[PDB]
Amino acid sequence: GPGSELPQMVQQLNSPDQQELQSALRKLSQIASGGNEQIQAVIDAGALPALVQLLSSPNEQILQEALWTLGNIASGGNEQIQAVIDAGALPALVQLLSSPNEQILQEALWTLGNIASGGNEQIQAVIDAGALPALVQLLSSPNEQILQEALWTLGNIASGGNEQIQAVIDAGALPALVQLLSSPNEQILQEALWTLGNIASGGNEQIQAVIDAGALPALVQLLSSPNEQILQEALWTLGNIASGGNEQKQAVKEAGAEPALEQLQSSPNEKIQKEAQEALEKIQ
Repeated sequence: GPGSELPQMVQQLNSPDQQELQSALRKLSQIASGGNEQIQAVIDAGALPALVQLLSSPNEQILQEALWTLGNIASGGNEQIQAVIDAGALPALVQLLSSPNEQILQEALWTLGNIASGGNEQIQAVIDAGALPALVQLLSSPNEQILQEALWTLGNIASGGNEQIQAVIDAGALPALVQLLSSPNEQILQEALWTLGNIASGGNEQIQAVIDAGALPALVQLLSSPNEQILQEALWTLGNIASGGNEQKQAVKEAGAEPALEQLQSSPNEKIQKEAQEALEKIQ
């Protein structure tokens, strides 16, 4: 676009009129969706403060589009995620989790999910800003797109270190996640299994928490899914749980995993057939 495109957009973020504001937001989103180097160009131009400022907008539309812009920036490398955090976006994003506006909620979850796709300490900034209780509550949303986006944010957080895992457990996520294992929405099963498997990649007592929330029978049932991608996430999760100690192993046996796993030997998908064998030996 023109060589002077970026400074002009950044200056329009301080425009009195909504029409000019929205054009700058659409354009900055478009630039920031073209890879890390273009995101950094946007950051170096000074966009973050006016974007954060706009999270306090009275206007539904701008807030939504500002969130989307910020979301795109946070999809960059760790350095770029940290710049979003350093610009003070978190306290406002966390407040926006109590919003009853669905598009706003969806774009705030997206941004926080991206931030949580970072290093362990940007995961921890999200936790320290108080995001978890609200996030967990949204696993109960009737609106499956809010729900999908909350699960993806929790999953990213659960993919951190063991204290990240622990914080997810202490925020009360296990019962709502185990519940979502009954979901016939495949993207929700996929995200909930992935989140459970991340939590199950922790210590033994973290695995035991997953066991005690009653995950195993639904997990074993999902070994019969005709959807290969759900089959794949369930195996991976069950795989992580079987990687614990003796009583974690013992619980998976008790849950009937064995003929589900044997029955997966006859599978066409060699990745599936191998992993299946691996969890089979991997108990006892």
